[PDB]
Amino acid sequence: VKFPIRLEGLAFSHGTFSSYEPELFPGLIYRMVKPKIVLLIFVSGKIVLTGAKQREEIYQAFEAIYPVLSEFRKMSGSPRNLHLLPTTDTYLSKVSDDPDNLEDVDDEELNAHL
DNA sequence: TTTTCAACATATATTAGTAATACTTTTTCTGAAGATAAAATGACTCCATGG
Repeated sequence: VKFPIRLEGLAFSHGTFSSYEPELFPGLIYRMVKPKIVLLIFVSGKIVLTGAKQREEIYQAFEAIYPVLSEFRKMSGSPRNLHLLPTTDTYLSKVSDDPDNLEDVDDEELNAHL
């Protein structure tokens, strides 16, 4: 997010959905059930997000929680559209789903990988 | 020489999927004086044979 984040009050507020342990690991652990993703948090605002099977769920959680990020700040802005890029199944379809299509997608380098 | 850097690296935590092994647990599951008595003491007697 390119701005600092105060975690000590973050979990102290959201620790129902969050956890913060100074000893083990520097940042904060966040638990979101809706959708179900764990959000790994730091001081600088660099946020690592996983525990998701779906690309859309990422921007879902990141989106919904970003107002919590703007909530806790010390002294971008516009989400634009919630979903911009094509869905996941589009890029899954960009590759042949048929189990028997291989030699067509064979890189020809695997012919050299023997 | 010493100090600051740096730097290298490596855990550290998440979320998975396995799969397999090893490893701890847990949960069965058994292998003070004067009555009261108990017994040893002893006499009594039934009852044995024999001259």
